[PDB]
Amino acid sequence: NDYRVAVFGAGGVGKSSLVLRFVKGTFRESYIPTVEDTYRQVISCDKSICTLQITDTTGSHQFPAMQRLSISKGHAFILVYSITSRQSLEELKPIYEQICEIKGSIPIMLVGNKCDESPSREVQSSEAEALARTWKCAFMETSAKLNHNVKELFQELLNLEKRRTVSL
Ligand SMILES: Nc1nc2c(ncn2[C@@H]2O[C@H](COP(=O)(O)OP(=O)(O)O)[C@@H](O)[C@H]2O)c(=O)[nH]1
Ligand SMILES: [Mg+2]
Repeated sequence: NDYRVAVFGAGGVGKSSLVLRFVKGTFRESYIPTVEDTYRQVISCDKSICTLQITDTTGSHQFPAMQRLSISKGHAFILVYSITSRQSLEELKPIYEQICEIKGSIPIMLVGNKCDESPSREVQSSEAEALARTWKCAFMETSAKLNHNVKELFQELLNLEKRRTVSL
């Protein structure tokens, strides 16, 4: 019916911004906290058309049940951190663990956002690449602000899907 992608990460890393750049083409400098939003986009699925549903989650820890349900229903996951915050990278570890616990063949992308702020970088790409290796997932850096690697993010994620032929 649909192909479901969920986006996780700490508050302020750019989850909403990556999703909005991809789906709507827009960017805002203002921070607007999210509870849980979803967006649909028409994509190709096998020799037919379906929707991609993207779930933009919260970085609040106050909704653990909601977060577990979002993991359960997702087909593919994007784990976002900010290259300017080592703490935001560390905060993805428990999320990765919950995906493994609940899912027990799953596209997963580790994404270092805000790569336009390389001068204030705290997480070197080499370190995030090492983590992605241990997690056996893909890695890339993005900038929602610059529209750097935003289309590529979703293209690469759907290309990792081998249980279904999904593309943009
Ligand atoms: N410099 C820069 N700022 C960004 C980027 N992506 C998001 N932001 C900003 O970071 C703040 C949090 O973005 P938001 O999308 O709401 O993050 P979320 O809390 O993870 O959903 C906002 O002020 C955005 O303008 C980016 O790629 N570069
Ligand atoms: Mg948000």
